Amino acid sequence: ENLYFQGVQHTIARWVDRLREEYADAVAILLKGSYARGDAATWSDIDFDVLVSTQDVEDYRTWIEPVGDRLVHISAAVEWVTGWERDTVDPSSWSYGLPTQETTRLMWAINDETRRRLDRPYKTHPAAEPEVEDTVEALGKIRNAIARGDDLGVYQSAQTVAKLVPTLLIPINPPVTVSHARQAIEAILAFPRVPVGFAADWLTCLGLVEERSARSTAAAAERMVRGVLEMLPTDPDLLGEDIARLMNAGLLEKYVQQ
Amino acid sequence: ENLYFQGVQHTIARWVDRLREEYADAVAILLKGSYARGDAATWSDIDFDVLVSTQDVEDYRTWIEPVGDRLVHISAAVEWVTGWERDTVDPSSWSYGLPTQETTRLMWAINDETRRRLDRPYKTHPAAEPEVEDTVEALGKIRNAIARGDDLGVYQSAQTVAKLVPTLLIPINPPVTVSHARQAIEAILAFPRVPVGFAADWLTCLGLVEERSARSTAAAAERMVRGVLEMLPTDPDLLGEDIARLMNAGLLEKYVQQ
Repeated sequence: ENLYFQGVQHTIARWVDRLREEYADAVAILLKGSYARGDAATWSDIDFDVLVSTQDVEDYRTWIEPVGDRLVHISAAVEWVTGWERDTVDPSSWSYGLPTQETTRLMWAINDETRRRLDRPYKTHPAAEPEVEDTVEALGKIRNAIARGDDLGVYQSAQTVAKLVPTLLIPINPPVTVSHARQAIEAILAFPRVPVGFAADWLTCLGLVEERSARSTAAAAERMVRGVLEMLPTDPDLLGEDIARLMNAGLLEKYVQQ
Repeated sequence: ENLYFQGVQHTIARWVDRLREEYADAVAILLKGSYARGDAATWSDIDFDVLVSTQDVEDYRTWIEPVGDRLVHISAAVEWVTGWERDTVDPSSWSYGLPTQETTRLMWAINDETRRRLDRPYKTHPAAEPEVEDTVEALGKIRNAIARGDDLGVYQSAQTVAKLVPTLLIPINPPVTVSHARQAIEAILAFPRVPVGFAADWLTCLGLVEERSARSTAAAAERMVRGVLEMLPTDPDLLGEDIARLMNAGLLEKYVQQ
């Protein structure tokens, strides 16, 4: 409803001043999340970052505030400005390893130098590093769980495989970044260079499907892992020295197939 | 098979001495995971922590080694001893937030003082803090996804709810005993103080089930979140000051129910 969303827009404007007046050490206030992206819906939160000059500060504030006859959830992450700026070097936790553009809309800054540095459309994060070993380890756990008839073990370790395989596909696919978790699913399903079965198998292993069995899930995991390992260049800086050597020696393949 | 597992036992002993030779700065070597617990199976890896006296070493080694007519996957996490000891203060990433007893079997140490300090049956890790706000946010995302007919969005955000709920239940349940990820599932399913429908609903939301729909998943998430929230004590030390105040004011309930 237009009145609700106009109301939220007004709440956002009011909150900028409220945050300034509460945090004397604030140097910048940025809108984040759904309302920063322009894709919010009824239950979306209003998210702010409040960057302060006070070192090693890290608090999380929550409000629940009336907008007409509704209540909206407001969150503010209060953080040392420098620590906030530095986390651009760390991969996001929510993108299945994909590099991200964490949407930022600067609402207020204390001075010209700060405002210039922080008036950007997003903060970037790099891709997570490939985890070949942990992928293979998880496939072994799936095999063990099948052998002992432990369906939950198969489902759980298949989720591990599904969380790690995108780290392996990222380097061999065209570059893609995402701004939120739901889009990470879209981007990964869209990868053009993937092993046989991938799109369907990835959802099966991640446990984002209507129906599956332990047998069908293990088979999906097998296809993904066997498939992706065949598609990687033997680059020791990308995959690890031991891993690249084991691949060239034919040992990784022999281990998987024995 | 007996012959294989006997061979693995001999391999483990041999490898500890190989690692001692390779890492002249080693002070302790510990066996981890399934072979340390004594519950290994065919595809289990031999996992070592190699603790060294050199600061800021952090390497991950992999070997694939013959044991009779099979190949076994061996791993070694090579880490500064002090860094490894210190991480007992950090929650585990693999336990859905539950405190852990990370199994360790000391296979060698450089002197008796190091043995006295490090020869323990496990290294503990504390529970992750309750995340009330993020749980509510995820439920909101489920609602938004239902509203737009995005089944994958429902399944994805229901996983978020499921990953966060055990953190809420920890403080109202007796302490749990968890040494590996599969046992974390067993412990959570066994929590005595839980809302109606919990064990089934938790598996449904995590995705670890044979059959579900967007409708049934959302209904499970609603039951679980509403159920857990009404069981939480409104303790600011536990949940955070704002969250406790909002719950006491009835605002969180009003928000969820509106």
